[PDB]
Amino acid sequence: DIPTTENLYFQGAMSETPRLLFVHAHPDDESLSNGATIAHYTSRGAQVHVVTCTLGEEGEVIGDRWAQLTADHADQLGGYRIGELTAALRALGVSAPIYLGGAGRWRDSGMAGTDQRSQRRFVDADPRQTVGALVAIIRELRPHVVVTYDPNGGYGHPDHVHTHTVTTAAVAAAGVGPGDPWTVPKFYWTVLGLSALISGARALVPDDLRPEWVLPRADEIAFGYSDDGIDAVVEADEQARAAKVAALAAHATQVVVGPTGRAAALSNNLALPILADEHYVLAGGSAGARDERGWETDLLAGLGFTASGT
Ligand SMILES: CCCCCCCCO[C@@H]1O[C@H](CO)[C@@H](O)[C@H](O)[C@H]1O
Repeated sequence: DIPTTENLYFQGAMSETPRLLFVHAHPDDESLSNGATIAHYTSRGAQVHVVTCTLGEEGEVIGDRWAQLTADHADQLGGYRIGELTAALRALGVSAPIYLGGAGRWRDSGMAGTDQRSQRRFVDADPRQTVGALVAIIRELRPHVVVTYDPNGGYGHPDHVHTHTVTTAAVAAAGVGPGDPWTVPKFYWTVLGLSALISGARALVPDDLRPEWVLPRADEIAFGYSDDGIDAVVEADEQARAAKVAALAAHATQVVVGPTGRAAALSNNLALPILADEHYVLAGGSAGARDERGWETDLLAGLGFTASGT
């Protein structure tokens, strides 16, 4: 027996469910950057997909159990992180991971410095193949909204910068010419909202942090955006923030979530607040309604989606 269902959205006179696509470099980037936004939309019935460009084979590992999986040892961390990503996405309401070009196609490029005995690094990949692979995904899923890193790739990791480059080119090529062309309605860059981070970090209390963690300072955040530079914000509810916390917890080899779930830290022990609001810059398409801050409050703003019956 097929379970009874109801179409939740209409776009004009046709039932049409919003589709969003987030493109990230490594496993856990989706949770750290857009976890609350993804959970926000999936819980509202929107179809959300996450594309991860690499397995994150060059990552470090927290703890001793999986320490020998690192690249300088057994070099099997990428395969192990597939499970962490799968569990993280499930926590956010996303079905399964989507690896660009197939899982294992292009390797984590690393943060530069260490060995690099690899003939398949994402940053060194032929744009014809990477852009081609992403175009196929975009034409298949036909996303109303695509999200990726800004030109500086957030912190500046080589793979984040490259993800921006490939996604930008793919969005541009997707509608020119899983076969028919598709022009993406809205294209955003996920960015760090400086003012939100500041108040968020200051609001953290002793029990939210482990004794060895330290809150970041100015010279540790040179890629934040001012409220003037931000174009949109998704202010999710506590349910969505809780899903983000759960997603982060799933990336056990990369992140440590505080005892109260209000903060988390990476291997560098740099504690960051786990906030419900995530910020964006409109990179392509026309914006919907803006609030008093001059920000849209829904990535789907202006696309004409309405709840069925309204
Ligand atoms: C149990 C989950 C119920 C989800 C009901 C879907 C609510 C949809 O709500 C609609 O979403 C659109 C796009 O975000 C907005 O533009 C509309 O203003 C809003 O009413």
